[PDB]
Amino acid sequence: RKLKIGITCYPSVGGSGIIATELGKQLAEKGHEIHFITSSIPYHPNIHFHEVEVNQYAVFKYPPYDLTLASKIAEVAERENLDIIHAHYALPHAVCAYLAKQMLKRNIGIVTTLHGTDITVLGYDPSLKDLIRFAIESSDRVTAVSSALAAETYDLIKPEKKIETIYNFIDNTAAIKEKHGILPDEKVVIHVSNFRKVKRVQDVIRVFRNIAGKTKAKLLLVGDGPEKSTACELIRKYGLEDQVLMLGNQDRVEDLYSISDLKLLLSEKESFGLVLLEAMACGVPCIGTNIGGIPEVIKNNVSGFLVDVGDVTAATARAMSILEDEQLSNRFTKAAIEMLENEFSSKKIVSQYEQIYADLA
Amino acid sequence: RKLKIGITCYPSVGGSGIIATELGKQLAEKGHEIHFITSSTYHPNIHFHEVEVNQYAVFKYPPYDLTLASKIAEVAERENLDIIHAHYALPHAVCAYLAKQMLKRNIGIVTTLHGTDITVLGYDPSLKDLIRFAIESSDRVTAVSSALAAETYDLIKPEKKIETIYNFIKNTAAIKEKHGILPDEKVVIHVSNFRKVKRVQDVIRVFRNIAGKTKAKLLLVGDGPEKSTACELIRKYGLEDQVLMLGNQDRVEDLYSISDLKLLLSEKESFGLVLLEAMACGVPCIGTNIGGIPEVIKNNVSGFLVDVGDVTAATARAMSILEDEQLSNRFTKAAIEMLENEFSSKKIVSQYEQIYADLAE
Ligand SMILES: CC(=O)N[C@H]1[C@@H](O[C@@H](CC(=O)O)C(=O)O)O[C@H](CO)[C@@H](O)[C@@H]1O
Ligand SMILES: CC(=O)N[C@H]1[C@@H](O[C@@H](CC(=O)O)C(=O)O)O[C@H](CO)[C@@H](O)[C@@H]1O
Ligand SMILES: O=c1ccn([C@@H]2O[C@H](COP(=O)(O)O)[C@@H](O)[C@H]2O)c(=O)[nH]1
Repeated sequence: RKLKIGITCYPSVGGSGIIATELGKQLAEKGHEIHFITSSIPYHPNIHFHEVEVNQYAVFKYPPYDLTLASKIAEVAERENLDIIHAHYALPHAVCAYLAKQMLKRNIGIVTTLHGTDITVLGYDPSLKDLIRFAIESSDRVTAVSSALAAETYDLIKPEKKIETIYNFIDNTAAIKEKHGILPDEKVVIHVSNFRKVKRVQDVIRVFRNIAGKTKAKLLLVGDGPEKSTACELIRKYGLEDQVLMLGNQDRVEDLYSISDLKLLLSEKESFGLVLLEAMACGVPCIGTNIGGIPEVIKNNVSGFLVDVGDVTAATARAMSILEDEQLSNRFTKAAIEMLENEFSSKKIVSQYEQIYADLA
Repeated sequence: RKLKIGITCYPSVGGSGIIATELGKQLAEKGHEIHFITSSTYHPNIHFHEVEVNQYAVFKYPPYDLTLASKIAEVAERENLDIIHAHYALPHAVCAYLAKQMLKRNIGIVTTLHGTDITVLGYDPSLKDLIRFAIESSDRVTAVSSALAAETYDLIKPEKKIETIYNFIKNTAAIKEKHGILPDEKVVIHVSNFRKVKRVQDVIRVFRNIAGKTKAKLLLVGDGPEKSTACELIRKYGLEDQVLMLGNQDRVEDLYSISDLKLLLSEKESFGLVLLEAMACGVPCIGTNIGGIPEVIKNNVSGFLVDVGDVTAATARAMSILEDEQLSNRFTKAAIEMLENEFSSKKIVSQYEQIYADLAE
């Protein structure tokens, strides 16, 4: 049964944005009518974009994006007769969905997906606890991208609400290596992140120093963010400028995972770690920290390795085990691919979102 | 029975900011407990609570509406507020509504319209339903004039009673000396925010005719976007030496005290708080025949009213006042008795108190 589904999110912060957009693309492919309600964007015929323009109107001291977004949700809900609004993030989107629902004369189902950013915000301003709780409680169905995010939510927010785990999902290496001046005999390590402190790039670099000081190696650092200059400085301090490619942000990140032999994600906080799936899909074995959602993706000594937060020497050892032992590497990669094709497959995950919409319609 | 009353507003935009803070000052004196909740000597029963809006790398816009709602809820619960009194439908009534859906308690929401919601709506017609929802989700709604009540009903159509409750309110040789005004100059004053709706260009033209018929100074008091337009027009008519651009001011009372005539020739004006100030200081007023201005000025009794844009009639009215001391003192006397009756703080504060009393129990 074809539904009309509104989706309200920030179209791209890194991981979440990609997930919401991708999810909309896959529902479109299944014949559903999808209506993104977002800030202006720069596609399938069943996907439509509605833009929220915020103005100050010379009355408002701060631009009222929340209220403007609520308004626009309600307007679209009504004109297009939406069955669902799917909000990504409790704040602001789930509260806006709620406001839009109270404006509408019609009932409409609200689904909210927590990606982790409500926990982050709560760390900056714990007084938002009640508002986040309300937003969760006022949704019809609430999902989280990991069981560990869900548990953390229950712990800090304590809502009277079942939070269901629905995981994230994902959609010529000689030439690419050549483009990037990587030689046939260099081992390629990759790290993709938004360079925030919680990512601990400094740990990624200390591990890579250890690596490149044993075998011959190149590090691909992909992304941009606040701790970039901390990264460079540390690259220069250790003398690794020839051996590291600061690629900034990238498109064609699949090209970069395709040429890599090892993926490091050594975060102190991580609700899921979408970058792990992408590397797994490209047959790149992973080491991650044993926090947050990471151990729901990497199964230790089965699909990759897990290490303690900050444990550089343990991650080095794991890293070499993998870089030398082609047999270990291949068994990891193959175990990872099996996860992709079952638990993390877009077909299974899009159907779990879809079952929620049908429940509510 | 003393009550605990939260007040959410922008604490000194201009008129509304003055009203909301004086109202709280006056309720404090009668022994109510007043909690201002805003983005920021005083009576001991007045308390201030500040909201801090931050993005935290998560939000694209700082969510002031959501943070404000969250702070109202928090103060409401901690202090057992009986009442939240919001000034402006947007954002404050909606923030108060949100705070009230968050509270385990019931709380009375009082919303006062000042006319900004009409301004917002002219700029963005799609916010109609939101403004309507904000009005209908308040428990009681007031408006600063019957003209605003009526225009609100005609433009927004809320199913909600809007009650009219009005706004409420020496060594001149030294002052005139200080501003270089000589003893034989007539002084005309205009106090506004220099928005386009104030028609400062009509005030200046009228002044221009006056100044060609008698020795005159014009005090233009305040700041805003059309200030530079005003300046230019002054230059064009050659009046630089006859006009004082005082910019924003405190002790506006000093300036009224040296003035013989006040012009308010707006094309939109819900109430016109500046008329009451000028009346209290013994200055006769000419206003346009719109919005609330006629609820304040009685034509030929306590000032004159003219049509919007009618420079000829304003000039002729201005000359009749500046030439006839008898007329002027009759206007000024009559104006002052209106102030003691219709626009007294004792009367208006008690009207607000009665609303609060109806809502608490
Ligand atoms: C810090 C954190 O929890 N980040 C999660 C979070 O990342 C955020 C961005 C961020 O907060 O760094 C996002 O992409 O919206 O959600 C991702 C997608 O669901 C997860 O894969 C990330 O692990
Ligand atoms: C243009 C307009 O309607 N202004 C009203 C409005 O003024 C606004 C400022 C403005 O938008 O001009 C305010 O001060 O909040 O509210 C005042 C207080 O009730 C009224 O005296 C003004 O007449
Ligand atoms: O330069 C970059 C940095 C990050 N990403 C993408 O941002 C997302 C980060 O998700 P997560 O690891 O925060 O969950 C991934 O899809 C990743 O490929 C890029 O496309 N280019």
